[PDB]
Amino acid sequence: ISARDSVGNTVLHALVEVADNTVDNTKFVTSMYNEILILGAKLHPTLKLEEITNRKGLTPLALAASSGKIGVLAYILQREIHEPECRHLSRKFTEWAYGPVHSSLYDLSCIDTCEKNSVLEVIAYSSSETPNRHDMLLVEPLNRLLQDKWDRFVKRIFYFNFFVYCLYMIIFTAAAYYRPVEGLPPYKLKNTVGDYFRVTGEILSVSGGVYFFFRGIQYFLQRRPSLKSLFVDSYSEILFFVQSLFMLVSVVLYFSQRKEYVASMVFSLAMGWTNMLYYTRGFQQMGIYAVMIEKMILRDLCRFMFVYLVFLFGFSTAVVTLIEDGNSYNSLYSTCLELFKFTIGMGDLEFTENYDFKAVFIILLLAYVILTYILLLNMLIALMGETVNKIAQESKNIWKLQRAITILDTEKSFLKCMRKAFRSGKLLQVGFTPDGKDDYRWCFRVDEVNWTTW
Amino acid sequence: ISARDSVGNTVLHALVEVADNTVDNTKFVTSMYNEILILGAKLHPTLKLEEITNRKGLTPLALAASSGKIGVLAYILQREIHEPECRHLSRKFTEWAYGPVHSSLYDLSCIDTCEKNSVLEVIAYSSSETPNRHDMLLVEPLNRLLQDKWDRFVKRIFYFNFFVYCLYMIIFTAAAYYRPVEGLPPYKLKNTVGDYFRVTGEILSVSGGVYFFFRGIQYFLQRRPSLKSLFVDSYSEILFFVQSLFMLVSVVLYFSQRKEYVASMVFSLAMGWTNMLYYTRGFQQMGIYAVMIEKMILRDLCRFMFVYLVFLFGFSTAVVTLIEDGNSYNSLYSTCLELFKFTIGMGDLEFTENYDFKAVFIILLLAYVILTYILLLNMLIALMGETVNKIAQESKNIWKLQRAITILDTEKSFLKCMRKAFRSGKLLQVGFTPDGKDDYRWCFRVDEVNWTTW
Amino acid sequence: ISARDSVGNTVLHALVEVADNTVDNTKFVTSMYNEILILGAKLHPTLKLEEITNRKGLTPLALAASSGKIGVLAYILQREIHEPECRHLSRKFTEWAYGPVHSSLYDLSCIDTCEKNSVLEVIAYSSSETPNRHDMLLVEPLNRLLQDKWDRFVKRIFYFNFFVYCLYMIIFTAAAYYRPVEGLPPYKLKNTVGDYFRVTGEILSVSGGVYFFFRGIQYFLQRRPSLKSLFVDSYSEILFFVQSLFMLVSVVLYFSQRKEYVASMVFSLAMGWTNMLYYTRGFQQMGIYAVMIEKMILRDLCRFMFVYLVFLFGFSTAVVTLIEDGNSYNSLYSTCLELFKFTIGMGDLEFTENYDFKAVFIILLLAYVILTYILLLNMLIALMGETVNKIAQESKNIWKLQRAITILDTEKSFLKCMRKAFRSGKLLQVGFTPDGKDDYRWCFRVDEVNWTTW
Amino acid sequence: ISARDSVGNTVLHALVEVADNTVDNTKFVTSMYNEILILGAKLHPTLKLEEITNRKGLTPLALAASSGKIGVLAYILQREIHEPECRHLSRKFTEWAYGPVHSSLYDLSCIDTCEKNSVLEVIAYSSSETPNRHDMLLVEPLNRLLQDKWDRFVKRIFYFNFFVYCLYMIIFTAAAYYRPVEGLPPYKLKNTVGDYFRVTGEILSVSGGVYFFFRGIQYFLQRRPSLKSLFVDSYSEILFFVQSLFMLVSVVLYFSQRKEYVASMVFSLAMGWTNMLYYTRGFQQMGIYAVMIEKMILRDLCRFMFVYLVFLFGFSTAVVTLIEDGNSYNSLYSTCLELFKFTIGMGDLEFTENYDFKAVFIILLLAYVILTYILLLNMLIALMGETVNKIAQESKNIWKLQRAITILDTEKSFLKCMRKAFRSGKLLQVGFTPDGKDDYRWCFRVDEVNWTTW
Repeated sequence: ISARDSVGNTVLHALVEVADNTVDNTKFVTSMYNEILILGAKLHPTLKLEEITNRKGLTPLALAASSGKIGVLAYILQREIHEPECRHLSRKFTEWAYGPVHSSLYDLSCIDTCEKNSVLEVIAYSSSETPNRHDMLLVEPLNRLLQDKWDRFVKRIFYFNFFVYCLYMIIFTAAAYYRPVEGLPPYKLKNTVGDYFRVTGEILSVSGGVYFFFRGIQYFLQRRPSLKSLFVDSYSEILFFVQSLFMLVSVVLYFSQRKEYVASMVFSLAMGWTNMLYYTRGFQQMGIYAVMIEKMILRDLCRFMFVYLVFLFGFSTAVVTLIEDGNSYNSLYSTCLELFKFTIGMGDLEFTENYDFKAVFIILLLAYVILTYILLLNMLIALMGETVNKIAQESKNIWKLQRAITILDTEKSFLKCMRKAFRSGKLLQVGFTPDGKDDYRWCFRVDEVNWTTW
Repeated sequence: ISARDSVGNTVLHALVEVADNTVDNTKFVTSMYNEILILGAKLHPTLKLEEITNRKGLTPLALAASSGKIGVLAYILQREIHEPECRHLSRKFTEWAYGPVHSSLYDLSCIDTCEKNSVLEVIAYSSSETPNRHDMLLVEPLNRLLQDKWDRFVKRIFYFNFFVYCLYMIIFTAAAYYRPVEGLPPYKLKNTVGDYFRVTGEILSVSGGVYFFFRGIQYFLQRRPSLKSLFVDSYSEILFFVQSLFMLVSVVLYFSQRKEYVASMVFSLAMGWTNMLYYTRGFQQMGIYAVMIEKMILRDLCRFMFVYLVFLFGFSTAVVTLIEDGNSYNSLYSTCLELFKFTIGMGDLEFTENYDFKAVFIILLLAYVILTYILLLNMLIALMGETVNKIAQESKNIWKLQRAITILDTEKSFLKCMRKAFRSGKLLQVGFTPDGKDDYRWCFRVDEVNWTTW
Repeated sequence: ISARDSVGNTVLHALVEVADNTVDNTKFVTSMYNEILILGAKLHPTLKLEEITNRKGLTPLALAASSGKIGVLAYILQREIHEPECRHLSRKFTEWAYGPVHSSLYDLSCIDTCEKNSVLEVIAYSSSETPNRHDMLLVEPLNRLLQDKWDRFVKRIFYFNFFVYCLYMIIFTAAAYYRPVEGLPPYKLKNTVGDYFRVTGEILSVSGGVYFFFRGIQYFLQRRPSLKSLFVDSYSEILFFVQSLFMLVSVVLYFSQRKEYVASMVFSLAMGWTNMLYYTRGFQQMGIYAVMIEKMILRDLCRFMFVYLVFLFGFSTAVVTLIEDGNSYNSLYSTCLELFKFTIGMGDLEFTENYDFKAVFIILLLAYVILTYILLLNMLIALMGETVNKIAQESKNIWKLQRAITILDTEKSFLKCMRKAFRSGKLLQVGFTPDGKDDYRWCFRVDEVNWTTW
Repeated sequence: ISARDSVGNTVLHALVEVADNTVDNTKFVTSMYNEILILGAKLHPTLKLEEITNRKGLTPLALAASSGKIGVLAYILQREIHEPECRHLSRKFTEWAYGPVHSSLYDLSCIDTCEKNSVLEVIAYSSSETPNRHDMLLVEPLNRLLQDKWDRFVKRIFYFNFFVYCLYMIIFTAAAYYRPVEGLPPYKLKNTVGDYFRVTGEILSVSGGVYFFFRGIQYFLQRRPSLKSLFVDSYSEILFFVQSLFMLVSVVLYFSQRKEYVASMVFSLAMGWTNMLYYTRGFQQMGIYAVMIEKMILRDLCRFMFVYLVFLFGFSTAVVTLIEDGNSYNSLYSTCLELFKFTIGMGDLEFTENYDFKAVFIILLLAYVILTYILLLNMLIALMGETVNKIAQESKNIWKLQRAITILDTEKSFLKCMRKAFRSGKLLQVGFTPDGKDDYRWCFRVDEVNWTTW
């Protein structure tokens, strides 16, 4: 029963690799897993079948979590076995019942603190290849465990980080606003107190930038994201890293006596403020709003802007060719800009007279207006409405993932401050092992009231 | 059966405190209440079990109404007991039936005029802690009772108050429009007739302001609203009070020879006109429209404006920093205003040339335009659509609450004019008490036709 | 069985007055009507029970049609009685069946040509008091009968009228465009050919105007609409009449040597062109579009414009009061206009500097912008979306009514050209009356294929 | 059983002509077809009943495909007959089953390569008279066959054509941008290298134009589209042809020494760029987007623009008539343009003062603004939203059709390069004909896993 194949998969691992998350498949695989587990316990009480690992080091539970098999994962996490001969195999227990009320216990053996591959760590840190990682956290124990971790200690840390980032952005804004304008950099210091404050702000800004640089580096090293996972998943890390890059380039140009550094700085500044939006994930409504913003950017703007740019460039080339210029609108950039103005409600239908045929010019402009302003923009609004109607629940699930990742990252960072002081659940005696010893587990109690059962 | 616990709750009070408004819980609690009531009546006909009150003075009916237990409340209000031995316990009666037609009577023992805690008074005057106070008024007797009170006498009073407020606002507008401009206040009177009219208008405006001041004071004293209930529920009272405050401050500044009083006055003026919207609750369609307006303000604008202000401030700081100024757009206020203009369709992409790098400026502006004008605003429209699709019935229920509160407040104010002349239902003989005396109750007849029963 | 009450209602009339269009009520009343009819036919074959009329002259069928009882009407129109003893009472017949195919006949006794109160005439010419007159025409015979009348002869007449109105509007436009400008009216004629054409156009325009005047008069006389039905139902008749009134007033002023006549004329002109939209009811898609336009105007614009005008007037009064003027924006009309400009995307936030406090002015303007431009307009778009989602089928039904009214009016007008040449259905022998004579009826054949029955 | 009627239809053809795609009709016709086929095979094994063709040359399968009978077509393509006596009549086979897995084979006898009327060719090349040609391709074999053809060889060809068209458009743009401006055409050549490049670009542009001209010609000849099918179906072919026409006219005018050629050229240029959108059908998301664009143009813009133009012309005539002009706004074109500006957010409410009555002018303008800007445009947005909600699946199906047509056209064009090298499926032995010989067919294998059957 403990035999391993070439890859190291055991019968349990094989069942897990089989499942495709179909209802019939899920029921059949769960039944087969339960039967095999019970039979093995009857045959070999001493041996542990779930502890066995494949060549990759993944247990059946971790394998199901990594592979996206929500049905098998849900079955395992909530497994209950009422057989007196083998109750140790179950993960879910009823501590007591006061009639309508009931108190249950969950195991957390490798949900939270498992040394190598914790299930939570595995789900949050996935690469999106899995079909459904958003719905995985919805199972009963994980959701409540994460919320407990959030309400206990991570919320205050997140709020502190948000406050610090706000301060940093304010310092950067003030320092950039009062930059010197006379001469070339670097600028000589003065005994003026305001100059000392300005220099202090500059130094703090640079320090924050290099800090974000190194944090992005360590994220890349630690998470070893794939190229796709780099493009599709880690948007915030990339944005913060790019902001830091702009700052560092600004420093380089500043000490290289070039004046272009301002450019870099301003971009960084702008992006910084936008990146404040990252902190909307500590709040449910605003986090869901920001998820919606992300989805709209990815889908609707991308499509609309492809088409709009095609049309704009075509009509701009036509208009510029028509123009003779015999002021100076005979430029592609100027004409593209003048036609873009129609989109923000500031279009002049008479922005030049340097042409030989007025009807052609007018016709082209009105075709452009009808195609972009009256059709494409309102069409975009419609599509946004459809998408909003569609992504009500996916946005909440993605927000829950984002918060979970935040929780895990914070909990890792503050190992030194508290390695195991903030540990979830409590150590409780559950029963007796068939060997006769006590059974002590790190359980997570839940209270549930059922009127129907009585 | 009449025994009381430490808090004073009786078995009925305990059942009421138990209910959570679940279907199974509701059915079980209603059955238990009916069984206990019948058994008690059989055991102790003389004693009254519902009259007993807890330490707080709340009866089971008032307790259910206050706590938001719609199921128990609905059961009690429409209780019918066909047992010949105990029919007095029922609240709903059939006066007669002409075949398809039937005439029923409701009791109104403490629905309307109950001295201490009337159920209507209790529901309307709630603090929103209850899960569902909007659906409570939907029960059969209360809805029809409120509509009868509205159609009988309160509608004319509401219309009169609306007319008077319109006149007041017109007087205030005319008086403010023709204010003196030469010198400092106070302004010396003249024998000109127009000046007498102006002074008359000023005095009437001040009187209205102080009246609203005192009305807000008495509302606060009487309703003793909690801090939350002050923030979340009493928007109109706050708005009228603030308008009065602006007027009073204007008077103070006017007699203090300061010229700033105009500022205060205009704000009051503006708010006054907006507060006219409060009178859309006498009309169903417009009241529901105004409820929708409230909800949109609370949710969609708040979220949108958070995000929009973040983006605007960031890009404004970036643009201002880029600007050198070597007119005078090198100000944060001016740049924020110029960028806000893009939002109302009046943005100039060439509002300054005092910069060293044009590409940076152009890129920043177009990023701002794409992020706010093309994404956020249309996104907002989409979200408004979703919300509208969602709040069709909640808005009607909230309007019904607003009208109910108006009815109760009016009915209280005009006690002197008619303490009990306008009382709902009529005194009718229903049957005979088990003691053999007549049973006289203030009943509210209803007519209902049922073809199925025959 | 033929006895009449004080109002003249017979048992059938009484049943009809009973029905409330509930499913149980409908089934029970239909069953009772059928039983009473069969029993009466058995008792008194010679007498006719449906022919009997109440004091008002309305038969049970016409009474049901007028009162809005769709269930009873549908039962009567499609009544089939397979009893050999009494088959004459049925209105629907099967001429033959070729297996899957079947051919049915409908009676049309008083659906189309009934002298006093034809059912079609009665439904189309209703006053909207009936709960559902839109769904009435959906019954099987009436829909197909109306479509036959449309496809046979009325479509060409409608197209001809549309062409003539287009010509009239073109003549009016051309004549008004080339009006004289030198002096006061009336203008002396000239031998110039263009002047003769201009005068011809003027005369034709006046003739069309007086024609529409008299047509509106005769409509009012004939239809005797109630005050409500005048306000709520006959929009097109009112609009055409008002256009004619403007034209006639223009003539009066023109021969009264006043120059103001132009004003009147232009209004008429404008309304004329808009009234061309009336001819979108000959086409399904455009007719439904125009119905939607009507509904939006009635509901969404009305509500929005109430609120918007309140806000605009309030903020305009505030701004005007703030202004000192020590150009000349110190007018209520100018300020209201400048603030309305914000709504069409042309608002200037710096349209005056004649004030003492800039912060107050700016704050007021931005409050106005946020309340009207960012909330109310987008809110309106959302509400329009909800309404569109709601009125998909009602618009089609209302279009069908509009077309039906057009058909009836046309068919009445052209009695002289063809009194009975264009009559629907054909005279066919159906069977034998119990007296033994032939049964000849004006039937309307239909073909229907049913695979299930076989 | 093989007897033919006057038109040549056999009993199978008659059944096919009978079907109306109703569920009961579909089941009954499929059962009758199967019974007749089995009985005929039992009676006449040697004869082939499906091979028989009507006078038009269409077999029952091709007849069903052409006529739009999706039910019969689906039955035939997936027919399975497990009777040992006659298994040859079936089209769908199970090669093997490994438990949960199964491998099926489809016949492709005349789905792909049938000489005269291939089913795929027939469905793609339809004239839209059929009720549902979009859903036809959804059947199991055709969808997978088309996707295989796409993934195998046509995708690269499509990408190559897209690249070539992009290059052509770039060459045309560059050549047109640098056109000579001094004198009249034709322009004398110069030894300047840039002039040689310009001439090369001109020649290549003309060659592309004449190529598209001839391709449109051959399409018209080959497909022999009907007048309707020309108006309703072949939009892209028409657009490319019109672009070529503009180019050719430009050449004609250029060598005719006329200067107007530029006009033609620019139009062609513009349309060229827009026609790049045709290549969005190689990508699913963008193809569906472009289908939505098409539908919106056809429905919503058409209706909106009818109504909007009516209103604009009416109010423009009114305003122009009011104007006296005693600059020069007394023109219909200028006034129509100024009023259209209100639509793109650039309307001036004070664009002239040459009138005698200001109130009339203001009233007309505000009526126009309210009717077009506040009602019609937002109404349009709402309608777009409804349409988007409605056409989610139809757009995907139409995209699949467009891609299928592209596949077929490409596969026809490259017959010379590979007549039968790229043929779908493979030749496999299926069984034995009743004559005892082998049965070899061009089958298309599919793999399907079913857990329920086991």
